[PDB]
Formats: sequence, C-alpha cells, structure tokens
Amino acid sequence: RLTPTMMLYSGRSQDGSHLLKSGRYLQQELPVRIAHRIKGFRSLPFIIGCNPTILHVHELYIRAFQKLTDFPPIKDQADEAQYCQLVRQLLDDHKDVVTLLAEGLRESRKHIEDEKLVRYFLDKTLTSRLGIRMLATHHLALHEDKPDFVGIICTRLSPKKIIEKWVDFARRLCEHKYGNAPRVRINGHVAARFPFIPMPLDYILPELLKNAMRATMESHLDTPYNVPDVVITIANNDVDLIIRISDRGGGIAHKDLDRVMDYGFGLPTSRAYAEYLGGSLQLQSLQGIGTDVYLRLRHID
Amino acid sequence: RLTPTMMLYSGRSQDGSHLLKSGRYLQQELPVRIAHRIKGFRSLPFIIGCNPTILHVHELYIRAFQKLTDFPPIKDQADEAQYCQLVRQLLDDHKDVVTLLAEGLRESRKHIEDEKLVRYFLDKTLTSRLGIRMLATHHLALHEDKPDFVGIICTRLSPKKIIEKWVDFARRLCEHKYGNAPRVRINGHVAARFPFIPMPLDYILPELLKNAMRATMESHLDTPYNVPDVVITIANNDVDLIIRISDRGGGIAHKDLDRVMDYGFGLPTSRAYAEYLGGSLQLQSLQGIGTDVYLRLRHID
Ligand SMILES: O=C(O)CCCc1ccccc1
Ligand SMILES: O=C(O)CCCc1ccccc1
Repeated sequence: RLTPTMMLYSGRSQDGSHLLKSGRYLQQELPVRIAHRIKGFRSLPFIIGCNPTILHVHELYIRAFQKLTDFPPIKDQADEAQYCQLVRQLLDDHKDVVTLLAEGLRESRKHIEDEKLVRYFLDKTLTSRLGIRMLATHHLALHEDKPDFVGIICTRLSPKKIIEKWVDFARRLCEHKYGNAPRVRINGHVAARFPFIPMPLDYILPELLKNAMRATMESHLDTPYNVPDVVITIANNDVDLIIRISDRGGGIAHKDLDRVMDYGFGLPTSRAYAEYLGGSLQLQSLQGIGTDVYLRLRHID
Repeated sequence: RLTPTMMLYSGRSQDGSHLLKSGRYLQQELPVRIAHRIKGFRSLPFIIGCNPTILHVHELYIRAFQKLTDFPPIKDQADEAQYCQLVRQLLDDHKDVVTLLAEGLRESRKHIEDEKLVRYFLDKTLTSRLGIRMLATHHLALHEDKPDFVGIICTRLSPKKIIEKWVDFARRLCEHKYGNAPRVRINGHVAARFPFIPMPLDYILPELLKNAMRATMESHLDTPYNVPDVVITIANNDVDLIIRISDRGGGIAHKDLDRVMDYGFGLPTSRAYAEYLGGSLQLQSLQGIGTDVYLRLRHID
C-alpha cells in the first residue's frame, strides 16, 4: 500500500469504485508533485536553466501541469476513463526526459560552478519523476485483469525470475558488441517469492548487469570466448532484499572511484532510485580483480 | 621507510651506526608519544578515569614515561644495547593493556553518557599504542640478522602465506569448540609478493577469520561436518592491498549492525588499526546469507 510521501492503493471493487478513489487521488497529487518539479527548474542557475534542452524539459513540465489542472474533477467512470488517456499521453511525452536532461547538462558542463547543487537537482528530479510515473502506471494497471498483480504490485514476485529477464536482455546487448557475454550464475535465496513492485528493479538491474558484463568483457579482450562468470547473490530477510552483483573485470580504478558515482551516467541514477525507495546502492572495488555491487531495497509494508 | 606521523628506518651499516640513529630517534619520539597518551587519560571523564583498571593503565603509562625520560642520552653502542633491554621490559609490561582497557570500561558502562567521547579515546589510545609498539619492535628487529627483513619490514611478503598462517591458527581455535572448521579457499593475486609490515596484519586477520569461522559454525549446528567455505580474495594493485573475507553464516542482523562495529570488541579495534595505517575496514552484511569483509591497507612508500 504505502510508498515514500505517496500511497499505492490496495483495493478491490466489483463495480470499480476503487478506480474513482484512485483517480480522485491521482488528480489531487499529480499536479502538486509536478509543481514541485517546476520550482526545481526555476531554482536552477540562470546559465544552465537557459540551455535549450533544459529549457525544453522545463516547458514539458509546465505543459503537463497545465493539462492536469485543466482536466476537470472526476465525478464518474467516464471521467476517470478519459483521465487515463491523458496519463498515457503524459507518460509517452515524458519518456525520453532523463536523456534530454543528461544532454541539456552535458552541453552545460563549463558553466557548472557548484556540483553538489546540480547533482541534487538531478536526484530530486529523476527520483521524484519515478514516483510520479509509478503512481501513474499503478493507476492504469488497476484496469488490467492480470493475475498475481494488484496494480503494478506483484503479489508473488520472484527475484530470480526477474533477474533472469534482465540477464537475457543484457547478454544480448553484450554478445552483439563483444561476440560473447559472461555466463551469469545466481545463488542465495533463489526460491524467494514475495509482494513487490517490479518497476524500480526494471530500471536498476539492466544498469548493473550492463556494467558487470561490460567490465568483464573489456578486461578479457584476449579471450572473449572464456570470461569469468558474473555471480549474483540474492538475500531475502524480513527487513529488505539484497542483491549482490559480482564481476571479475579488474574493478574501478582508484582515480575513477569518485568520478564513477557522480554524473556512464547509469550508476548515480540507480543509487538515487534505490535511496528514494528506502534502500541503497553500495560499491566495493577490488582494484586488479573486480567489483561487487550491493543493492538493497526495503520490503513493502 | 615512512609511516603516519613516524619513520621506520631503512638503513644499513656494517659497524651498526644505524642502531645509534635509530635509538637516538626512538628516545626522542617515544617519550613524546607516551606523554600524548597521558593527556588522553587525564582528559577522561572523572567517573571513568577513576575506575581502578583504567587507573592502573593510567599508572603504567606514567611509569613508562618516567623510565624513558630517566634513561640517559645514548652516545655509544652499550647505551643503545641497554636501551633495548628497557624497550623489551616495556613491551612485555604493556602487552595486556588492550584487555585491561576493555574491562576497565566494561565495569564502567553505566556512567557512560557520551559514547563518541570514549570510542574516540579508545581509537586514539589503541592505535597510538600500535605505532609505539611498531616503532619499538622495528628497532629491536634491526639487531636480528633475518633474511628478507629490514627491521619488521618484509622485503618479499606473500599475503597468501601470511593469511594461511592465521587460517591454521583460526581453524585450530575453531575445531576445538565446534569439532570442525570451514575450509578456507583463497583466490585473486595469490602469487603476489611485495614490501610490507606483517605486524598490522598479525592483529587484524585472526580477528576477521575468528568471526568468519564463528558465524559459519554458529549457523550450521545441524551439520558441523559440512559447512560452507570461507572465501578469501586478495587484490594487489599499486595503490593498496585488498583482502576480502566472505562467509556464509547468515550475516549480521539489521539491529546488530550498529552495535557490532562499536565497542566481540575485535572488529572496532581492527577498523581503527586499518584507518590509522591509511587503509580501511568495510562490512557488507547480506541478512539471511552471510557477510563480506573488506580490508584495505595502503602500500608502503
Ligand atoms: O515522467 C516525467 O518526466 C514527469 C511526469 C509526467 C507525468 C505526470 C503525470 C502522469 C504521467 C506522466
Ligand atoms: O604498549 C603500550 O601499551 C604503550 C607503550 C609502552 C612502550 C613504550 C615504548 C616502548 C615499548 C613499549
């Protein structure tokens, strides 16, 4: 049910009176959360906030906020229904945002004086963005009749099965560039099943696997046909879920340790999403051997 | 040669004129470093600093400082020689100190109001103590004719060989209580050899192995004859040395995470020695599976 500063509705109605309360809530919350993001764009240093791409994303939000406010209060099913259509448009229009931001800010490196100030902007924007798209997709999900799912929430989610999905996805991206990809072994609580929201995992994991596999391959150019396995370990307790990802790609060099976590661009975002959801994302480099990555995600309650 | 706030002499003389400079330095430095420790005892909260055991250790230092100052300047070989005899007495008299402290402070738990204040006292005392005993033993070591050793410094130290020593030591302590002990496998840079000082390792390692083995055994009471291996990984680069110690003893429970690193009593001391020498000691608990421990030690220069 609950989430940081927001609620994901666990409710059921044969007549769909839950979709009213859900949408009624969404229409109260969404505009507020968007507005907070607009203050954040306004607070940007002039020099940066002026860069056209940043300025475009800035506009997108103003547009979204207009559209949401303009939409009239929901008093019946048909309202809610057409509301869903908006949320769909919005989700599609903002789908490339994180990319735009990245380039908006890449163009804008030189004029960057205070780093902490932007890293904060990004964290607050990218994560606050997540929460929005989660809350939105949860709602749309309430219309689906999918089994084992209350909204976007799995009732019986297997960490193993979902890691495997992202593995095949990552193996493929990888094989294509290097001709091979490291075998991936998974141990620990591989039979674990429990209520959870795939969405966060759906961003983060392919990030970590892409790295694990990239580093592994990049360090064995001589023997791409025989590379050390990527070892994933799952630990499920009553507090949170840990997923450790071990690679043997010589680890992140000492100098790069600072630079790697700061905003190639995928780890800092993953750390942010993790912290946002009451979890974390820690690194252990073993220079000369490999890297171990620890992702913790709080259990839902 | 160098060390934090102190120098370990790399020098050679057929006539032993190095033992003069060495001792001349020791006799300048030792009294200063002891005096700093006495200010630390004086700064203790009255209530604690009054506890007889703390008071005894307090006295020991005053005694040591007397003895060192009283000893007359070294102008010849025979001076230095009898100086060595003092340092030997001192090293023996202060050998049980860390234990005394621990009990001095255990008796004194109730009257503890500011924790950070004592944890700091301990870190500064135990580590500053290390440096003293290192500097002292280095000197005495300069008299030995041992090959591959300049003082207490190994010229060709194998992390593997030294871990193995502490493993056999830990296996034994362990087998005695549980009847078995986990096999220990070592990977990574197992052929690494390089200049180093065994001493720090000689404290720390048996600590970590004792834990790795304790946890492993304590979690497999049903099958002590078949327990998951302890996996040690060595990573040697040009900056520092990493030793990772992985166990499968279900890890440190969430609640205990805070308590475990604070002053059973062996980890906090190990973290302190590590930091002191420009290294660190990090933990990764995987609740339900095990713990991974990362020890970094700067390379000598
Ligand atoms: O996703 C973003 O970039 C910002 C959110 C846009 C949006 C709002 C409400 C519902 C759906 C989407
Ligand atoms: O070891 C301690 O507890 C404090 C050091 C005592 C000592 C001083 C000089 C040389 C040898 C020993």
